[PDB]
Amino acid sequence: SNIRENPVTPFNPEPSAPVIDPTAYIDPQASVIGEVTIGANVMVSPMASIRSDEGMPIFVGDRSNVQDGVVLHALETINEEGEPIEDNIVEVDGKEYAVYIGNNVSLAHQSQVHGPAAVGDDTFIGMQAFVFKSKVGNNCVLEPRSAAIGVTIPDGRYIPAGMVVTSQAEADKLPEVTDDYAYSHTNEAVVYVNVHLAEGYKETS
Amino acid sequence: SNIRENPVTPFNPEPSAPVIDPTAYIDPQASVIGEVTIGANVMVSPMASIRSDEGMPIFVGDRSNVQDGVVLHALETINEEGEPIEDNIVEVDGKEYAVYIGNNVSLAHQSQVHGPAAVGDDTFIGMQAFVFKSKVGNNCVLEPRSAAIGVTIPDGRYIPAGMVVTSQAEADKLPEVTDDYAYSHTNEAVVYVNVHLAEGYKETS
Amino acid sequence: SNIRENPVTPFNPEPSAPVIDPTAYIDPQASVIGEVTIGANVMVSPMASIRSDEGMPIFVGDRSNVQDGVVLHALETINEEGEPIEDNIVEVDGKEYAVYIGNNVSLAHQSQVHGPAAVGDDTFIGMQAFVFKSKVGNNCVLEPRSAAIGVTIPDGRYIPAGMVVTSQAEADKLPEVTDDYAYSHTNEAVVYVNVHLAEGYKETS
Ligand SMILES: [Zn+2]
Ligand SMILES: [Zn+2]
Ligand SMILES: [Zn+2]
Repeated sequence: SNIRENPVTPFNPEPSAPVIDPTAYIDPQASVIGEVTIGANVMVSPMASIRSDEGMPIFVGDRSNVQDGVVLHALETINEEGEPIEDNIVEVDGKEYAVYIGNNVSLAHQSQVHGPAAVGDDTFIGMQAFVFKSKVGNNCVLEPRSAAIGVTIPDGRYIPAGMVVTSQAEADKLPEVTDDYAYSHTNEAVVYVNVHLAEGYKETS
Repeated sequence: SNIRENPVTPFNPEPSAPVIDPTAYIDPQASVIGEVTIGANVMVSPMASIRSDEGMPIFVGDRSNVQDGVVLHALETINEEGEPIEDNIVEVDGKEYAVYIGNNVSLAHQSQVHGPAAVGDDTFIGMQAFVFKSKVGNNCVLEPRSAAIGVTIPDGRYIPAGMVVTSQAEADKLPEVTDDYAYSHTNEAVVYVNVHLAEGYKETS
Repeated sequence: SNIRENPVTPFNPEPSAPVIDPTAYIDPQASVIGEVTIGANVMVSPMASIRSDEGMPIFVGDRSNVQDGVVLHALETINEEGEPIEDNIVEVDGKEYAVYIGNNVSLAHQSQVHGPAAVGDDTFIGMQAFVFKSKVGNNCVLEPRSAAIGVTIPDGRYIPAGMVVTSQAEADKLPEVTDDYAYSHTNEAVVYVNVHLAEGYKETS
């Protein structure tokens, strides 16, 4: 089976199985392992790997999409002695996650979000982009091949294609998404399409 | 099955199944979905995903290769109201495609070509490279980690490793492939090898 | 089966099957083909592809990990006329390999090491990083999105995130891993975790 429990290890005493909304579509060639929650109308495409086997949940909010070859994984959040590693946990609305993906988020082909990380609602994470140890705000755009490592990206900003942002001083001066910006409407279109693809693929299973 | 029809959606009234030349080899761990044409002697490796579920064909010409982890996908080419979105369609020799991959093209491991896009004959698309909203000419070389977004790359040019080309002014001044250039013979060698691998893998199936 | 022999071709007269230590865990959604040796306690994650079908061995040493979506492959090491192509072979301790991955090495999600290449013991190859025609020394760190092409990286150096190193003059001036460097202890932690995950996954198979 491609939907599986995580294994017992010294940093995971109890196996968890994924919690998947009945309206989500998980492609038979995707892999989803461990403590993962997947929301309504989510589409998970071929060759994606969502793997939560180091403690703490990976959460994927409603109407989000995880496209082909995307990887979601996270650093250990509980060490061998049962002690939570706080640096490796993100807090969102009073709850703790290893990776939090909000609602209406697009994780486009071959991107990767590696915990600890949070991605706010209505954000587009572009093809081959990378997010690690970062909080990306709502209504953001990571263009293809951009990356955010160790930073907070404020709401409504975009990172130009290929730019690797590693310092908060850079993240603070990112340009704003405006109506005339080339990717300002991209995520809404991708979400609309993927919500419809998820329902169409569900009707073939 | 790993070779599948696309689903019915408001931008796809009729499911299509892939058309695959009998001499092509599709690895059992690759995924090929929807309106896709694959030419003669093509090799499709493990973990590649070719997904044509948003309208319009993805075409992969003869003696081309789609290596491990490569993704081919495309933006919607017909909106909900049946109206073709012309910006998202490329024209090649009088026919319309979402993605056109020519003959003798190598899409090397983990690269991605996302429609609208066309890649001309005898071109090498290097490892982890990215092509989106671009036309790449014949006899080109995209070195590993290069990218072409929103541009036309003239015939016989190469993009140095890591360079992300987003403006036509840059694409126009790319260097030329000459006989002494390190990758000038790479594609011919890769095509020769992959045509032979496809036949060898076919003899094990 | 996801563990398979390579095919017969003019540059491979005899099929080889992988040699895998009984303590290694190969995920059912990984692919391992051909002349590959995998050492003790190695973890191979979903969607990884290790493909040795062009001649010469790919070796993965003990306690190493090959994470989700990683690709290992190599250029031809024997031409059609039986003649070894010496440029495409690396020598390690008196033996020849197409790709050599040492002991305690982490190949993190979506990275790629393409032969000819060697990676020394206790080295971390970061997420989405790329190594090709290079020798990476022991105790090195390739940060996420870095790349080494055509160079030798001395022992104990790191390549900052996003940096693409293509000339020996650059590789010679890379900074040194010191105790205060942010990734100085990353590999030891990742190895420890992955050795334990491999044993936990083995207990579920
Ligand atoms: Zn990880
Ligand atoms: Zn797409
Ligand atoms: Zn290769």
